[PDB]
Amino acid sequence: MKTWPAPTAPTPVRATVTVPGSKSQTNRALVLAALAAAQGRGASTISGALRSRDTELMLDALQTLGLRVDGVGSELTVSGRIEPGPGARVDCGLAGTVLRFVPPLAALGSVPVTFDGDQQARGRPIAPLLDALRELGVAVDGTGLPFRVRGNGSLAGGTVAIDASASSQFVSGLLLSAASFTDGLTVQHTGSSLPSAPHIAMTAAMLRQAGVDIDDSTPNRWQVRPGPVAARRWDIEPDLTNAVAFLSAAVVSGGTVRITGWPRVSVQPADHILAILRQLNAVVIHADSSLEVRGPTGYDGFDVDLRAVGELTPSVAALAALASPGSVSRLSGIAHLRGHETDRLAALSTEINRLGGTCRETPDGLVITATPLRPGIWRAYADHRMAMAGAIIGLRVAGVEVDDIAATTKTLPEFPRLWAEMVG
Ligand SMILES: C[C@](O[C@@H]1CC(C(=O)O)=C[C@@H](OP(=O)(O)O)[C@H]1O)(OP(=O)(O)O)C(=O)O
Repeated sequence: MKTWPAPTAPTPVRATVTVPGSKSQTNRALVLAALAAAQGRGASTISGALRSRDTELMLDALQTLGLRVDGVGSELTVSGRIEPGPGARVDCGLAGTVLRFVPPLAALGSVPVTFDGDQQARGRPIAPLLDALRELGVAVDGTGLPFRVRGNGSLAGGTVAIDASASSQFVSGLLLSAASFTDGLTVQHTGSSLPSAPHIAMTAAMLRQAGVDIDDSTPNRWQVRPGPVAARRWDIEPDLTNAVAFLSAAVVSGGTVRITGWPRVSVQPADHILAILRQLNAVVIHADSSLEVRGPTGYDGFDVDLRAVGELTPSVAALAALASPGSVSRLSGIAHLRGHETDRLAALSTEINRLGGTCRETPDGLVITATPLRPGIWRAYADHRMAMAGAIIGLRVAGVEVDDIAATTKTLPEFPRLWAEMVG
């Protein structure tokens, strides 16, 4: 595979960028649309849907269970029922949302369904949620990929305790299907350190938009009542995590970058995102339904807690590496990143140090000292965000090439084109 040269920016970047739909919201809409259909309420449409490897693994996942998902561009329609055929086998790829959101759904079928995924996916947390499904009535063969959900046409539900410190999607995947369990579901997260609060909140907000009743008034506890899932039309927002990679270009170059269609009120963590950018003295303005960020002429080291927004770590580490010479930056709250797509703290540390930088893994994060970097080969580890972080570095360091820019297809197949167009 040839490498991808990251274009430099010897002058301030100036651009207007459109990023496609949110991955998290798209895959939640598809699951909720499948439950509505399976319950007999009809077809649903998702407008502004992201088309990417992660959402294609989700819809093929639904098609393996018996549903029908149509559409050619960003408009997808879900219909049919759950009714897996003999030998049914879901390919999870490296998509955590499929690995975590679809086995509960599968418990509604009365046929066996295998789950499998990439070799790299078998190293990601899954056992605690499989135990929970067992405690709820479901026969499950195996405690990791590949495993089998031998459903019985329905699922009693009830109450269940789970340690979700490793991934918030253990809660989301349980909450998304709870409305079709006989008794509904009460879920209790045991212990502490529950990462990615905004994504559990995303699930709760979208469940309510589908008319489901969920009680989240007590931290670490969720109660969902059994009831209908509504057939409705979903409108998908731009992906704000991917927008941060383009915004990062304004920040490091002293430039200006605008994002079209930025939601004024979102189901995503927009508030956390804009604060972080302003921590570095970027000027952030809302204008034209677009968000404009103006980078500072320079910035120093920063301390930032990423517990609620861990998927920002690859782009924010790159920003930290490009701060003024000798700046020290500390990224915290992200031990669970040791189990993402790749172990993101080990990988970021390796690739920054390869470029002559200074990044040290900590028990919950990274400490990074800005130092002159040199050319090299930035490795992606099959991870869309490692790849974009390589692109951010390259804006300010000649000679950087990402080995596998096609890794970006997980959530942004058109990144190379969009990125060229911005820097141009
Ligand atoms: C990691 C990633 O994104 C995640 C998306 C997700 C969700 O429910 O939609 C919740 C979080 O997971 P966790 O609590 O396990 O950190 C996010 O970090 O992708 P993934 O769906 O393959 O796990 C990503 O975009 O980087």
